[PDB]
Amino acid sequence: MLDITTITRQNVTSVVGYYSDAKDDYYSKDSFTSWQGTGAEALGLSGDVESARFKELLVGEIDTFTHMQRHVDAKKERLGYDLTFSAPKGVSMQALIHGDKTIIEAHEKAVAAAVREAEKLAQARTTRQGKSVTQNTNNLVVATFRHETSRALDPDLHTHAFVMNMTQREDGQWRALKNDELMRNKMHLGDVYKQELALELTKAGYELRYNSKNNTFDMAHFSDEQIRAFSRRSEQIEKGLAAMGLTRETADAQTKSRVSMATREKEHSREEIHQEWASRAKTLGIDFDNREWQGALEVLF
DNA sequence: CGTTAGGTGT
Ligand SMILES: [Mn+2]
Repeated sequence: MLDITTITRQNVTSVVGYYSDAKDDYYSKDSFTSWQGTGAEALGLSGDVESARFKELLVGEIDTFTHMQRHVDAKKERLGYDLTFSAPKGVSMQALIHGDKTIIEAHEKAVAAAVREAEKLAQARTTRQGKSVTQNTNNLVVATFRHETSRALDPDLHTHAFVMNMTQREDGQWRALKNDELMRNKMHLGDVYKQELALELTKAGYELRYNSKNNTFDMAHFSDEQIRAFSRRSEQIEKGLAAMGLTRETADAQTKSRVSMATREKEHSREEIHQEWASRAKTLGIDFDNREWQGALEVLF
């Protein structure tokens, strides 16, 4: 389950929360950031993501000697690509309300696996014989940010895998990515994440259910209504489209994406949110004690 | 500065 958002100088204010949104989270200190990608290795980046270096690379400052010029209108300058890997809602509820670190490890492994596959799609433009050509570079600079809450204050385990708009070419020059291949492969990269996550959840003893219509899975001990109760943003987007005389099918991803920000809302202690999750789960009659190594293995092969 | 397009909705 992957979403791709292009971060430009116009909408860069959507990143203000990469660090603050994780404070007092359940598993943020065991941390919530990591440098990934062979490109990051080349730049000597590893471990936790420091805000100083992140902001430098965001604007194209690779070092004091090298600054990229990715504009011709700087307002439309592309700074990176937010690759958001979200876990299934039921998976989030079990990991965050009941509490199972094993699910956090699976999500991080599935994200790391998905980032590695994405690297095989990195492309850049050179010039040969006066003509412009395209080459495969096989390196990306990725800073991941793991969050536990949605904009509607629901449990939503997801990681922002921020891909800088830079790739090192064969000649050593750092240049802007040719994103075409990455955009076309959104669903494939989500499948890599889903496949790894499902395999790890199965090894942990969770019964999963499969939806062949949209090629997704989730926990099998949650009803379609119990999951809906913790999916307020999806409801807000459906109500938003309904106001436009549209449904999730009649609407295009172009408009549906804008309904997310337009419906998006802008102070509550994390202690309050967590307790609210438990009580609500108790109101719905949810029993989280369901890691018992049972089920018919619906998401096996 | 176009291009992707599970709804859980980044
Ligand atoms: Mn987030």
